[PDB]
Amino acid sequence: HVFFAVITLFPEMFDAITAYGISGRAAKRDIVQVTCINPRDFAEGNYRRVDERPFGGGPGMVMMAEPLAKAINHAKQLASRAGCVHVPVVYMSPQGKTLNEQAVQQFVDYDGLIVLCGRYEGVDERLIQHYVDQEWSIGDYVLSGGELPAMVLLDSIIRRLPNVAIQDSFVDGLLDCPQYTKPDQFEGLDVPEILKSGHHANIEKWRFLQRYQRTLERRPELIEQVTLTKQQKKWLSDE
Amino acid sequence: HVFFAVITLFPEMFDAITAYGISGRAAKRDIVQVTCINPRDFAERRVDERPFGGGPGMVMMAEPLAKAINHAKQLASRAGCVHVPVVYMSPQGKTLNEQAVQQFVDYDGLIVLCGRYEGVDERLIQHYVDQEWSIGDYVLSGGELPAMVLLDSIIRRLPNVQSAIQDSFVDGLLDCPQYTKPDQFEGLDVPEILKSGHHANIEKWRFLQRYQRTLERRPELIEQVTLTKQQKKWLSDEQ
Ligand SMILES: Nc1ncnc2c1ncn2[C@@H]1O[C@H](CSCC[C@H](N)C(=O)O)[C@@H](O)[C@H]1O
Ligand SMILES: Nc1ncnc2c1ncn2[C@@H]1O[C@H](CSCC[C@H](N)C(=O)O)[C@@H](O)[C@H]1O
Repeated sequence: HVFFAVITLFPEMFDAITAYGISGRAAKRDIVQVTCINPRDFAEGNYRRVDERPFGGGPGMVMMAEPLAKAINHAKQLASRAGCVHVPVVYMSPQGKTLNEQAVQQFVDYDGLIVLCGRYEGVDERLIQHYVDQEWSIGDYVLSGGELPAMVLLDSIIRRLPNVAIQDSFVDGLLDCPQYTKPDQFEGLDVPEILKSGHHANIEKWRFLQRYQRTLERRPELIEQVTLTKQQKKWLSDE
Repeated sequence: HVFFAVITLFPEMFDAITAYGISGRAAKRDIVQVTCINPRDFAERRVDERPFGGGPGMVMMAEPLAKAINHAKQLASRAGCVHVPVVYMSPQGKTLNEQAVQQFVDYDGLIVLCGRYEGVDERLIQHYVDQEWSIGDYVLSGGELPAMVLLDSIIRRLPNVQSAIQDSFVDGLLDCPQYTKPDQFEGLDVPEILKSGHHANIEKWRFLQRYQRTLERRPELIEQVTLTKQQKKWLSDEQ
């Protein structure tokens, strides 16, 4: 029962992944658990402020360390009571390591994650220094909040958990091949005949050549780092 | 009034960005409009089918998406949009980044196609899709989260949505650490430059932090940065 806790000002945003699709069916079947913790539930004052003006001047607001520390402690206690051995705290940040398939595969082995979602101009650095084990970025772009990155990370993990993908792009270092389904003819374009109903073996051959050629056309640096089985090497030299 | 149309089996997911945060305030203020089109409203009610050649999973059918995309196109024309590309979210697309995001701001609006399951029929892409974009080298269970990532990244750079000049990747460097109250957190002080500094030495410190952080974490990005003479002077004043 993989345990996910997200520290977020907008818990309702996570309904996008707990209430729909394959990730929703996983939450509803209790294969995973998603608990949302709002730092405003650990803030002081009638307004429950979690943000304040940055030292050194500058626009915007910075999330205060003290409510987030309390929210992370609560999340740590929730995970311990859930039977988890250890759950690392991940901060979503453009300054973290870049999520890719290799990272996803490692995350699948974890008992669970606590994911910290920032807002405003970001989170006080001392909070990161003391409470965060890992920083991950979903890409070289800036979003208005860490909730969507958290959801991207969570979704990428949930779909590889047992009882929730062998042909995934990047799983073998190559891109997936073009897919075709009914109708037989679409706006003058037909399915390649090899795929239509030939035997099991020759369809598999075509799929590899398509993965390699597509990977070659779009992402040639991945061809540099790919390792081929002997059956695949045979197919290439034939062309 | 930028126009967004998303083709998605799960329109409710997009509440995550239209109802919360800065992107939500933009939708409520009518600075942007997001319209969801469900391919199930255009089927004869199946929208996915088994792939030719066998293989696991389902492939989204071209004909409902063609009808949905055309409806999206007429929706966009009736909104007055001149230039609206059809974008398909796919890990086989070009990788989104901040430079790409800036280019999207130039469009009158977007039609974004969200695939599910094993993906979208290849021929539908060939005939109806102008651009393919990936948010990263990992596989998600659907294109809705990537669509939202793209939309959020665009929305936060639109006029009337101050504090975006200091973003990561804006100048090719990562952002510097942020601090706010209290003066001391669990033994850690705010750097004194930020506490009691002034315009020149704070600006110097922030730049040296951006540079050093980029060098430690993303050393390839230093290759692609061009420095003002004042920044070049600041660096040499250290080394
Ligand atoms: N590409 C991305 N990957 C992961 N988290 C991201 C992200 N873009 C924004 N976020 C998170 O969204 C929140 C608000 S944006 C703050 C951005 C920060 N000044 C910077 O450029 O480093 C932060 O917690 C930030 O880490
Ligand atoms: N990194 C990413 N960027 C953009 N769209 C993505 C994505 N990961 C998944 N999607 C979209 O999510 C949907 C279901 S995932 C299908 C993935 C496909 N087998 C492949 O390996 O290429 C598809 O429409 C896909 O384009």
